[PDB]
Amino acid sequence: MRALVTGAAGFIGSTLVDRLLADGHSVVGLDNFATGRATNLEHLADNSAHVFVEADIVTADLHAILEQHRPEVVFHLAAQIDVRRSVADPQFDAAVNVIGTVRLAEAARQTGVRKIVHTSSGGSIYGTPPEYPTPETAPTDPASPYAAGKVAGEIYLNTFRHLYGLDCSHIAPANVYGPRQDPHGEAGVVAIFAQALLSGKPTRVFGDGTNTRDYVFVDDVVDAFVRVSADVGGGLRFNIGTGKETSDRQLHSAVAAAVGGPDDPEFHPPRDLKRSCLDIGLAERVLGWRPQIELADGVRRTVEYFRHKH
Amino acid sequence: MRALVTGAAGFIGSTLVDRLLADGHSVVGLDNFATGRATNLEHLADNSAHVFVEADIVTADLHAILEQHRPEVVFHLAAQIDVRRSVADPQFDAAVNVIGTVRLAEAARQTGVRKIVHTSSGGSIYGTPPEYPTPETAPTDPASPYAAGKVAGEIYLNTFRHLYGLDCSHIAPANVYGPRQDPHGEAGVVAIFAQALLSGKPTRVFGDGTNTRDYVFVDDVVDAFVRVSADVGGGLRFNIGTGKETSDRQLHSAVAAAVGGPDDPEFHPPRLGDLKRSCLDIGLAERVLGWRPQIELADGVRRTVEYFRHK
Ligand SMILES: NC(=O)c1ccc[n+]([C@@H]2O[C@H](COP(=O)([O-])OP(=O)(O)OC[C@H]3O[C@@H](n4cnc5c(N)ncnc54)[C@H](O)[C@@H]3O)[C@@H](O)[C@H]2O)c1
Ligand SMILES: NC(=O)c1ccc[n+]([C@@H]2O[C@H](COP(=O)([O-])OP(=O)(O)OC[C@H]3O[C@@H](n4cnc5c(N)ncnc54)[C@H](O)[C@@H]3O)[C@@H](O)[C@H]2O)c1
Repeated sequence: MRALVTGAAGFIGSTLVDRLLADGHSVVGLDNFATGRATNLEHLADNSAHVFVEADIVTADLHAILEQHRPEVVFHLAAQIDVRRSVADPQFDAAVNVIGTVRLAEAARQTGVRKIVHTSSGGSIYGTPPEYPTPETAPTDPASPYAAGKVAGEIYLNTFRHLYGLDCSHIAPANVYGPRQDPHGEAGVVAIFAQALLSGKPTRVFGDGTNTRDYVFVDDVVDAFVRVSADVGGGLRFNIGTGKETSDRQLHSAVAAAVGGPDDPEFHPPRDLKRSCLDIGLAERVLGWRPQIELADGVRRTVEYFRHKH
Repeated sequence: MRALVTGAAGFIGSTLVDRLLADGHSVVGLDNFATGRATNLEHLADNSAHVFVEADIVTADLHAILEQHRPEVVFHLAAQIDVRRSVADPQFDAAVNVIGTVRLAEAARQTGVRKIVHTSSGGSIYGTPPEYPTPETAPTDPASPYAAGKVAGEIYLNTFRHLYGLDCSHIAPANVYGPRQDPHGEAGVVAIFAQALLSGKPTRVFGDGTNTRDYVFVDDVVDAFVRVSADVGGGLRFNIGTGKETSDRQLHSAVAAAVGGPDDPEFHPPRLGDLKRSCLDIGLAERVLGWRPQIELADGVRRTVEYFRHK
């Protein structure tokens, strides 16, 4: 197929690009390098099945771009990703995550795109639900502008599906980690620990360390994107996680084990959600998707990546 | 109370201003005149409890405005309201209805505002619901960009409620009609029909006239805004309607009967985004708020016709 990936210069985006190319697709990458990195895509310099477009989804002529490249599927991973930044500037977050998505859908419905695969946020859209692991049927209850914008994006895409029959599905990842993750933000805690411990710099667990997340390896997430790109799961969100809860403290230990040396983090005052754990049954039933990579193994893979960057 | 009403130059907005003033409140109106009119407010030139601010919610310094006026409640009625334009330009619609709401909430949480009363869209947010009349517990399933932005608005306000304790409630009216409604607008059919038939000009329905809406008089809607402004219904939406369905065709007949003359609308192609049926369950507003609509359609239609006769 012809694929276009927004946020292609990013962690998950560049990984998806690699997978799509490996599957024999042509891939157009799109990014404004808000948080992305040229080094994430540099290996594709002489790959003729890949084309890169520098564009800001907020202001670029997405109509002209999609008219030119005629993607069959648009994989939408471009977003303002930082929860804290979304609180400091909800307008900016909403412009990128809501307006950006709307502009893309409006362009795609006019240019013969079959499907948009949106990226939601499994870790934040549910707020604090009464069910863990959390199924997609649980009500959204966003507690940050970031989370609200992700929900709004889902809803707008569902709307375009009604209006025009532009298909859509929402990939809602838990806590994604792995090679290429930027050691920054509360998202990149695996990267932060790996880089710091490898350096022998201090590491900080914010709170008593009991807070839990659902850690899913980037390759598993990418495979979900590929699966859902088909004519399946229309207008549906898919939780993409492992359905296992790992405490902040336990995560440190897993990274410490991989790195070697001391497992002795600093404990800081609490900064946020106490638990996150996704029910991944729908993805199995509908897409045949299961995560392949368990935490200890994934962390070793991730630490291996950071070893060579250090 | 110190109130601020966005969309104050508009149809429902100017009516709400009047009601709040009558109840003895201090009122700041705010509007950019996108679809509103200075003439909707001109009777307030010498009203000493009202001040007007010309401002765009998308671009103005709302922080500064709220900092000055310190409203306790913000009644948020400013919006792009045309479904057809929302289809033609979903970006602009989202800018006014989502970004505008976000900017207001961000300003409000910093300026000691107690509560924002949002205006959702009872008519459109449910899309095609599982049952009629439709309760608030029915899932949202917007089928136009306009409807999507309203849903998105509710969600962001709920979020700010969680984040900051900036209280909110969502008034979700059905088909609002009455004096001051734009007679050249999109779907304000009472106003469109009243003005046109009074003038002996053509009238149109979009589709085969069978589509139903739930027609609720502006004065009743405004009452709901006032009730909900207190410490009640935090985080909740309230359907504001009558729970009675009137077809486009029946609506036209009602107006023509009041006006006199022919009852013969043109049938045009249906509009992208329009729903077949709309009818709100208003049980929650009745129990929680004590709200009930007083004005029946025939009565309201007469009140509207007379407004357009003399204007
Ligand atoms: N990493 C996680 O744990 C996680 C989990 C759930 C959701 N997500 C979502 O996955 C997607 C990918 O995030 P990531 O972890 O790879 O982070 P990332 O920052 O590496 O990727 C986001 C990319 O989007 C680009 N981008 C941002 N604003 C843009 C704009 N206006 N125009 C064009 N490109 C723009 C950035 O430059 C960057 O390359 C995002 O939508 C994010 O919200 C990530
Ligand atoms: N009339 C109905 O049947 C109905 C039904 C349900 C919901 N609503 C909602 O009720 C509210 C009032 O609508 P109405 O029927 O009075 O229509 P209206 O057009 O008369 O009122 C909307 C007002 O908002 C103002 N406005 C628009 N964009 C603005 C911006 N960027 N900055 C500042 N002001 C801006 C307009 O100039 C206008 O005065 C809207 O939120 C609408 O979506 C109306």
